[PDB]
Amino acid sequence: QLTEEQIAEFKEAFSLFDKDGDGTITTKELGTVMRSLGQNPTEAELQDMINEVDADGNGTIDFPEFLTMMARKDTDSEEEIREAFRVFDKDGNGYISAAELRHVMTNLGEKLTDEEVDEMIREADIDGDGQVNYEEFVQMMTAK
Ligand SMILES: CC[C@]1(O)C[C@@H]2CN(CCc3c([nH]c4ccccc34)[C@@](C(=O)OC)(c3cc4c(cc3OC)N(C)[C@@H]3[C@]45CCN4CC=C[C@@](CC)(C[C@@]36OC(=O)N(CCCl)C6=O)[C@H]45)C2)C1
Ligand SMILES: [Ca+2]
Ligand SMILES: [Ca+2]
Ligand SMILES: [Ca+2]
Ligand SMILES: [Ca+2]
Repeated sequence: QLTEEQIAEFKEAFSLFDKDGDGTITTKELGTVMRSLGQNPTEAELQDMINEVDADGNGTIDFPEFLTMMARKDTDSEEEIREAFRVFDKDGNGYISAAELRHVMTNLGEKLTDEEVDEMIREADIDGDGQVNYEEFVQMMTAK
């Protein structure tokens, strides 16, 4: 079984995509999340993304399909991660600061405590400057 904290983290993640809270993720919803991350997918591209994990074949992503999508770098290519790094690196100085990380996560719909932002940074920060450079960001986004 999961812990409830695990389930909660999964629900939070899902909630970021399922904006209207009807329990499914549409191409519309997937598209607004991808765009928020600096991408510009086509309707057809979004539908393909959904198709890959659409096990019940209803055209949208439900919770369990979302979990499988989560567990599975075609998406998360270099283009996509550079675009995402840009979103996070708000002043364009080449480093994601704690302030920038927190801000952006909040913008995306995630609400992080100071401890969580701290930990996120610390677990990503290889060279110990308290900031996340591009290569660190890559590892952080493709972790697990
Ligand atoms: C390079 C472009 C990119 O879109 C960038 C992200 C990942 N991916 C694929 C999309 C994605 C994100 N979240 C998902 C959940 C399920 C399926 C796909 C996704 C995606 C997103 O947009 O969230 C809505 C994402 C995923 C992760 C993320 C941040 C993040 O952006 C907000 N982390 C800090 C990780 C993580 C990335 C690494 N990891 C693999 C396994 C689990 C988690 C998923 C919950 C754990 C993570 O760690 C963590 O503490 N949290 C919560 C605090 Cl934020 C996380 O979300 C994800 C967007 C590539
Ligand atoms: Ca929905
Ligand atoms: Ca489905
Ligand atoms: Ca910066
Ligand atoms: Ca660093």
